[PDB]
Amino acid sequence: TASTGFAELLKDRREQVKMDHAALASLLGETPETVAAWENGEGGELTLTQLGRIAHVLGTSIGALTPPAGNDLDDGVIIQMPDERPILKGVRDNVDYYVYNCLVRTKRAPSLVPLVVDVLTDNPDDAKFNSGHAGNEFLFVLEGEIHMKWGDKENPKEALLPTGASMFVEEHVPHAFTAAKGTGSAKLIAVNF
Amino acid sequence: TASTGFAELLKDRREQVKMDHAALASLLGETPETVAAWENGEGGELTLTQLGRIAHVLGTSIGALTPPAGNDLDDGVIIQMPDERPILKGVRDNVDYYVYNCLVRTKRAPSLVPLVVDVLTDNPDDAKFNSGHAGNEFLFVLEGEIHMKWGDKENPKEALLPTGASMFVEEHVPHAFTAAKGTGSAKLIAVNF
Amino acid sequence: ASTGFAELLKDRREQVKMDHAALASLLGETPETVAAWENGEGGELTLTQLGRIAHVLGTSIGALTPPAGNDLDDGVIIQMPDERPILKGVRDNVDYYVYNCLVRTKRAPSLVPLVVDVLTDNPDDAKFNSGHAGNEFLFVLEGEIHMKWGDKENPKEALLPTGASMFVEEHVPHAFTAAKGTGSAKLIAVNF
Amino acid sequence: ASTGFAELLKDRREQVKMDHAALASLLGETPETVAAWENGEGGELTLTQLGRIAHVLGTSIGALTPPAGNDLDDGVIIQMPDERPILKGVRDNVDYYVYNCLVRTKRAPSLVPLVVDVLTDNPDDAKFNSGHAGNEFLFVLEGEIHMKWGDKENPKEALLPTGASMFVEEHVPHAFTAAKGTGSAKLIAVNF
Ligand SMILES: C[C@H](O)CP(=O)(O)O
Ligand SMILES: C[C@H](O)CP(=O)(O)O
Ligand SMILES: C[C@H](O)CP(=O)(O)O
Ligand SMILES: C[C@H](O)CP(=O)(O)O
Ligand SMILES: [Fe+2]
Ligand SMILES: [Fe+2]
Ligand SMILES: [Fe+2]
Ligand SMILES: [Fe+2]
Repeated sequence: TASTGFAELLKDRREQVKMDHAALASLLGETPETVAAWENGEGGELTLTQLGRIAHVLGTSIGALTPPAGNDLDDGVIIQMPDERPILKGVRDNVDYYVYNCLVRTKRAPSLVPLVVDVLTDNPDDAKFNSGHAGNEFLFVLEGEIHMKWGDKENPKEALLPTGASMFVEEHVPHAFTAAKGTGSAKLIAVNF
Repeated sequence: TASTGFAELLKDRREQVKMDHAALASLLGETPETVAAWENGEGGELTLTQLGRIAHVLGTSIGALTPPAGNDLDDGVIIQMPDERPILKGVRDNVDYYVYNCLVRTKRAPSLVPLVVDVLTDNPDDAKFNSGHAGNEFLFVLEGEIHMKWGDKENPKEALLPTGASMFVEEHVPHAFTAAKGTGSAKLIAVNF
Repeated sequence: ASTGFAELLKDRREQVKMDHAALASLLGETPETVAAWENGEGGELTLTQLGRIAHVLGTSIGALTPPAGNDLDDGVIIQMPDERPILKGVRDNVDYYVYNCLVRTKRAPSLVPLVVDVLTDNPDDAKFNSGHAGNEFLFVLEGEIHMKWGDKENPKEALLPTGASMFVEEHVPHAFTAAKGTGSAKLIAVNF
Repeated sequence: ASTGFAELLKDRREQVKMDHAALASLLGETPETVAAWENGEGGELTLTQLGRIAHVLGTSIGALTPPAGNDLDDGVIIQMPDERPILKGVRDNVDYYVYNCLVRTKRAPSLVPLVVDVLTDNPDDAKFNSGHAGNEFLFVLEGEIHMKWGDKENPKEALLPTGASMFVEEHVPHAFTAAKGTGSAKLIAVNF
């Protein structure tokens, strides 16, 4: 698969840049038989570094010589039951801030990371910001009331969101969440796409 | 804005294809002063058809001569309260099938269409399929139990999903939802991205 | 254009879950008017109106208008050396280049190939541009080329003979002239 | 490569909300091993292993390896006419083309420009390829070119003189030969 895809993309690329097994090999200090081996599907044990060397000589990246993520769908769909969710308890400055209940994901859409996030803290004065992250994020308040903070960590804008509120935070925008003051905790669905 | 952006992109494009006001005008049967007018920001009343003519002569599309959607965010975010959601009641074969409660949207991410969908029907035998649609869709069961159908309308695969189940349906894949048999109705959050 | 709009408009309207009435209300129009646009009767809408329609639909005019289109003869388009447009380029008052525009296609709008005649031959009076979108491949067709790039006040430079090839990343400003006192040179420039 | 992986691996791990222990468990590795990879010590991982790591992280090997890289001198790279690679292409047992490879760059991997010597001159024995990814711009450098394209058994054709330019959409199969009995011709081919 990785090995197979590599073999195909290696040949595709070698041929688009006008090299034969010899020129490529000569260029990489390998034997034509070796390079042919790789194109036969025997490149599985090539190291990350060697793959780098190969991509270099071929004027491209490892990515362009490796296959796409692959298909994990059943006739177009994938399902996840409520009790098979992976769980990570997020700590921020030695404080148990959030609990990430990871929802369904798919190799067909790598950037889709949907989550149910338990917001453990309920003291807006102590909101712990992140530094922003790549990818846009859609949020929805599943329950309780949320105190949202965003922008500059020292002088941030704020918003109090009741159950049912929907939000969007552009990529790289730093943000932090807590339950409404004294309400203990709240919950939300977060969709990174 | 539309007028302004057009003026800028028109000049950018005219210059990349090596035309002066005259050649372009001559080519479009207009006067150099007219074409200069458009590049001055006076193209606002140009019709869709005329824009088509212009894109054609310039060997490109209207899209490439018009500005991107624009920015509607407050320092990176946009919020929607639970009671300002637009509402459309979807009818399928003269049956009130779903109720779409549209959540927050943004011109910064045009393809993001998040929704809370009330699933009105509760008779799996009468599920009304759609023919599939562009764009991938993430689903989450907010409440009740959902009876999902997908694939061929005549011989579809099925799944019974309890509250908290998350799903993904690849683009173009036809699908239909109903509440679990006899349970009356269910609800879900649907995120098209 | 009208027909493309009609189809793309309907697709986008359904995408955001809007029926004719909903869209019409937001635009101050009537549902019948929206139905007509979706029926191919939108040709007379103005650039400003289209901008408003796109805004209401949370997208761009571009997402509602059709792609450039096709102008190929089964994947191919040709251009005879005598049927090509010419543009005499002048910079700061001097015939600097002459642009002989080669084949272009609606299927790849960004492809702008050209035979450029480098008219001047004094590298000291070389006249820079200020960079441009898109990368550019160049090949010295004839004569010798004196290339300058980067900061017009602190440029990197190179003397290139016939047959030399080069790549100029987008935005990087650059300038060319024939080798000092050699009259003129020629190059093929492919912007993609 | 090792350092790029290290950074991209950490970004992706956090993205899917996985700590070192979670990732290690899924891979049957120890958290210390994962921390080392994220510390730049992943150079010895195999193609197969990387494939497994990507799978577990719901993505591709490509999303975890760094971009091609930079090889430009302030946005520009040059190639003298004498420092270019050559590949003598043979089709069905006959020297058909000679490929004189022009400048390429890691900043635009798909750009493959070339001076191609069309060696044969019998359009009847024209030898097709089977189309290829990417579009291609062509310019007749010298002599007269006889172009064929489409279905090798039911082809469209055109006789092109020096200076003619053409565009061939991706996948469209094609073949070239010098005009009947004229020995050979030459063309610049830019795949982008
Ligand atoms: C809820 C938050 O969006 C989760 P984070 O991005 O801060 O990890
Ligand atoms: C819930 C469904 O996904 C809404 P539809 O795509 O059928 O309009
Ligand atoms: C030769 C140059 O590349 C043409 P310019 O981009 O300056 O228009
Ligand atoms: C001239 C041709 O375009 C080169 P080929 O693509 O057949 O390798
Ligand atoms: Fe976040
Ligand atoms: Fe749907
Ligand atoms: Fe240029
Ligand atoms: Fe080709």
